[PDB]
Amino acid sequence: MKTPLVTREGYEKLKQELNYLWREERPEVTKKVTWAASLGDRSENADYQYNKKRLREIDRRVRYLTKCMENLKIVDYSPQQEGKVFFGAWVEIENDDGVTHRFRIVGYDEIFGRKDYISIDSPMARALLKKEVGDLAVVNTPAGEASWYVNAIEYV
Repeated sequence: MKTPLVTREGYEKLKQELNYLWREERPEVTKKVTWAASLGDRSENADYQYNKKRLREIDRRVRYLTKCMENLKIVDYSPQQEGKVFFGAWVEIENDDGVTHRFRIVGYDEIFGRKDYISIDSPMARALLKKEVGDLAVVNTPAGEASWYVNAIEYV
């Protein structure tokens, strides 16, 4: 349920974050918690407490990111082996009443609505994983029963 593969692009980000976190926001957060204490009482002060949390949360991701950088795996792959869906592949799919929605498959670690918003350890990513330019893919979930048609695969 935890997958190491990560795009080259996505890698740059993870690095970027740890950078922004340790060099740019840790300074900001620690600085406020400072004044907070100088300013007064611990409980009634909401900013002393809020900032303590964001700093606990901040150093937390700092920890996670750091380890995922070393254990993550990059998938530098271009158009040569194409046709089949597997990774970093922008896929288009169809619904009978007309539901059309795009998506490229990339890892959960760093996915946001920015580059591609589908993780590989995901149902759709599983069904659609390796299927030709026009197969009939299925997906199941609690109330979710679903049929989809693979339209086009674009790797760029």
